[PDB]
Amino acid sequence: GVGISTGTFNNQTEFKFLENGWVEITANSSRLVHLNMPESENYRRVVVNN
Amino acid sequence: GVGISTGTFNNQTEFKFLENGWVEITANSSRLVHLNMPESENYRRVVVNNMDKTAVNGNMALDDIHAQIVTPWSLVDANAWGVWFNPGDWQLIVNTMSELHLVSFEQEIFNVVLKTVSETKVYNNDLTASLMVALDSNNTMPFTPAAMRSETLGFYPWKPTIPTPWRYYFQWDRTLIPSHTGTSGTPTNIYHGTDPDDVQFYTIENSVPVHLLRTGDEFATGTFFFDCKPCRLTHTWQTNRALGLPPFLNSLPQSEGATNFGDIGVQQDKRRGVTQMGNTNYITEATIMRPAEVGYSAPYYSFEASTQGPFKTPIAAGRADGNPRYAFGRQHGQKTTTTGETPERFTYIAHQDTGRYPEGDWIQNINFNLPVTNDNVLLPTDPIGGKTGINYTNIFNTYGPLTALNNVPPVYPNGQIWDKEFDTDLKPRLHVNAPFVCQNNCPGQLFVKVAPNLTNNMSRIVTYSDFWWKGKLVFKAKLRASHTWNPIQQMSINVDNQFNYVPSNIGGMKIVYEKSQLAPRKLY
Amino acid sequence: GVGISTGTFNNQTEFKFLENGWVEITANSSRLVHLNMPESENYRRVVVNNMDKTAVNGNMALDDIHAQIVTPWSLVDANAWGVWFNPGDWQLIVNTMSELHLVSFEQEIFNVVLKTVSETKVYNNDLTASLMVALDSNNTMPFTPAAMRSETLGFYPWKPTIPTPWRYYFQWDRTLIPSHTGTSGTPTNIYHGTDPDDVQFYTIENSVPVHLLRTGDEFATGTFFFDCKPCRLTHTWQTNRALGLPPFLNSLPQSEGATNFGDIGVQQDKRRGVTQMGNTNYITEATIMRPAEVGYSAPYYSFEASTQGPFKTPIAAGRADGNPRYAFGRQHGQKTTTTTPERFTYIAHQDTGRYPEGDWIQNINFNLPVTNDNVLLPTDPIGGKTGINYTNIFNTYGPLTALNNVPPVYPNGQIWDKEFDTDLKPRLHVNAPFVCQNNCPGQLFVKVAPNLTNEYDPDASANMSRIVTYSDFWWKGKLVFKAKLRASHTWNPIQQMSINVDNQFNYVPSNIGGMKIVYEKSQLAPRKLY
Repeated sequence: GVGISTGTFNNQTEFKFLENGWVEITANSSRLVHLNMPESENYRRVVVNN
Repeated sequence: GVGISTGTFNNQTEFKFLENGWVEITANSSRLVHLNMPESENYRRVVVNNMDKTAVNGNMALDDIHAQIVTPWSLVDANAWGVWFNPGDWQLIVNTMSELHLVSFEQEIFNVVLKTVSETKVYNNDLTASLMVALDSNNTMPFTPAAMRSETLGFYPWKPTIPTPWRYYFQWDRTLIPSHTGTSGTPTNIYHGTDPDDVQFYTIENSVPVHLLRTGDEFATGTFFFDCKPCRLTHTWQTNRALGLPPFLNSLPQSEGATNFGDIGVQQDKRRGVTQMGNTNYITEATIMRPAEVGYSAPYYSFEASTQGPFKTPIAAGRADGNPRYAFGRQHGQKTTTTGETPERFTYIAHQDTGRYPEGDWIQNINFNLPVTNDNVLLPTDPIGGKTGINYTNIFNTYGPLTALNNVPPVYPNGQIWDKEFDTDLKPRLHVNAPFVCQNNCPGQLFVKVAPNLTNNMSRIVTYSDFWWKGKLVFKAKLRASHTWNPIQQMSINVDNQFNYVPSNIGGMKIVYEKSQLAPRKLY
Repeated sequence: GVGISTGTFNNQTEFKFLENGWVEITANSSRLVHLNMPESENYRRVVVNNMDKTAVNGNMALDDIHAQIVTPWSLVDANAWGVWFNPGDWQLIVNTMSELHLVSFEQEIFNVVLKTVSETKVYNNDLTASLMVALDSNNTMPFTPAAMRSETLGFYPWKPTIPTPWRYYFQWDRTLIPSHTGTSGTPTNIYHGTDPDDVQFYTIENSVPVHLLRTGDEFATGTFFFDCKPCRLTHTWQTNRALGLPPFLNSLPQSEGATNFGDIGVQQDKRRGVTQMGNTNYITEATIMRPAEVGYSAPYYSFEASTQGPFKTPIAAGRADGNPRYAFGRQHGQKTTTTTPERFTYIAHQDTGRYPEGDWIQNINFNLPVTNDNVLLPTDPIGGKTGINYTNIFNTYGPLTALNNVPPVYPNGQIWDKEFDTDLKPRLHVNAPFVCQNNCPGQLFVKVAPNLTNEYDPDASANMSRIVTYSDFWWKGKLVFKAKLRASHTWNPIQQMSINVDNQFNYVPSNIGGMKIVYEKSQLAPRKLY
């Protein structure tokens, strides 16, 4: 619903050590992404000519 | 069979990884050991004396009187870091691992060679005579770690080495009434002989096992297992000033720069918090209570006559004083092609902040007026006992129930690895000699001597022996995890120290010293 | 029995026939090896700098400036063709086999004996001290093939041999700005030093386990198993001109004779075919499309510089440039009873070469009797320098190039080589017919142990006092090949290698016991490209 959160922020890096000298690097990353509405809703075809 | 060989020359540190991020480090090390026959085949109690040197009033510290029993046996001692690890291997331990354990240890001797000299000079083998070897398995003999005298086994695999001729202490008593230079009279500085109640001597024949090796035999020690607690390869920076919650800053800086400091808004006498200062309302970061104490002050460099004899008081941590002051020779890291006889020296200035800075300490009286007047405060500038050169920090001691100390850091390549706990009832909290200390027991020394080569001191054929030593010291260590945003300090080759880790054009080599506890640790 | 051999000497070549024309060739080989104790017991970081010879203007190519770690160890390297085959078996192989697989390989050491000298010189045995032997099974150590320097084991089975004193390069940095004789001043020519990031000092003791052999015991290797692609003992002759269907002749010759050439009937602009030239109507053998390109032009005698100084660009093929020149000694095929190296240059049948004096480029317009301004010939000075034409700076390597792997060279040619541990790997190596796909066999390192005197102490700055000592041991190896027998598809005979009147005296020994092994071609028979 509106008031129930739907995930967990996480940015840990976890180093799990396996046998025979291998390391599984679990790189997590999380960002708050801000997004404005588009400038114009139409697909445009624009030529740059300097 | 005499001809067939008896072992394999190995020197590989081998890394085997395990579950949960542990690494089993198997340090194989092995050398050629050379040994000439003893000067005489009998023990000899000896008393050494430098009465002429310490006779001059002022030379307290040069007192070198002692008594020892020169012994035909020679000591093979591998208890030093440089014996087992090369510099790159040491980098791979210190940079990557976080804590270290001792696991197991064995020694074998193999490919025994015995040689005889005849007058030019001619060298001939001798299969009739034999090499004598004895392992104190039960820790009967006194423990004599050769690292403290820089006489352990050679650190370079490709150079042969010799064992130290064994010696151990004989009971002695003496006294000095120390006095400064220019004292009006000679001090009482007389030797007192020996107390017969505490004399000991260690015979071998029917009491201790001994083995005889001809060319073809192999002496193999069993696999000892240690019981030591982990040595930690990280250092703590947090002094008592850097514990607990800092104050909340009401006036934070703006516009950047070095001079734009922060400010605590609330005045000093209006502060909130807790202080162990019953009659003072000022809660400052000096006066604010902390959970405990780290490190401790202790005296240094002054003595007075009493019953205990001469001694050199050890201190657990340092800011020079407290830091160790290693000196050592060509076999143990000095440039092998150097001439002369001066040893190379360094001072291990450890990364720990648990030391003390005496120049900043002070005492002030109980009433605590803030702009303290001269009579009400004791400084290091004050003479104590009238002598200008001594101040109140020289005699001070803040050891109490609240102190917290780290163990001694490991020192590569000259540092001792393990040592034995004392037999007393109240054991010492830590040892300055080595990082690991054996609780119950850890192996007595392996002794070696050449048998008498008599006519088929007592007459003997000029005889000397060479033999390949091998050992395997197993460690268990935990790989580190990155907790901070920022990187840590790591050992690295650079342009300044490039040539320290590579042979010269005429074959010279050296092993410079490297810090052990590089990474920081969260204390509290 | 200590005095009775721990193993048997062998050099006999065993041929065994499998189904479908396969054959297994076991080249058994054994050599007596003489080994003197090292001049020094320590590793030495030696730097060579022939500034005296290089500093003169125009001697840029004579740059020997380098650094290397001189070790107290020595290397037993059997990686050369002459070590394993005599001229008879190589002759039979190259005359009867079409393909050659490198299959397996093993070594062992046997009949080790260790001697010492006393003082006239009196030689004594010492059964108590040890020879030091190590095999780098994991290929930890740098791969240093001795065939390049001609320091492999001797090819003659009956003479003694010595192993090469082993060394490896150590990183240096150097600049040498080129100059010509008559340059206005001294160019920049200095030795920078070494960089800290690239320092690598290996040691045998720390890397590989060292076996301490004595008389009455042995070291033997588990047999290595190769997986290399087959070398081919047949050359391909067809350049691009001889690829595809020829044109049809409307006028076949009416009578036999050298001067009675045939003639194409159709005018060159009116023929039929496919040409890769959009604006040209002439269909000619030079202009007609072919499936791909055979061989490639590359800049010849071009020297390129990097951190470690200038070096020559290798070329995969040749026509005098490109073809390899060897210089070898008495152990490796020089006439033994002679008292400079002996030399040859392998003018192989592989073809895929180029003839630089025949190349040209002309303008895209293709005015057919091409004027001077519209063609650049090999006679034109590039950069005003009359000796350097365009082919010196010309590269035609492209997606359409097709090349053949290098020939084997008997007796001095290397057999195998180590694949580079770079991400992108070369298509071929120009110094071995086989390249190990993941690992080569380990290098066998040998050393006489320190035979000390009673005077030794470590604190002395002087070198340790050692008794004069050497050792003598016999090496053995067993190399297994696999090969395909050829077939007579072609009517006419092929150029088989055989003894003739001129070359007959090279095989037999001289009256004073001297011998030689002459160089022998490998890819004799021809082969289709298409």
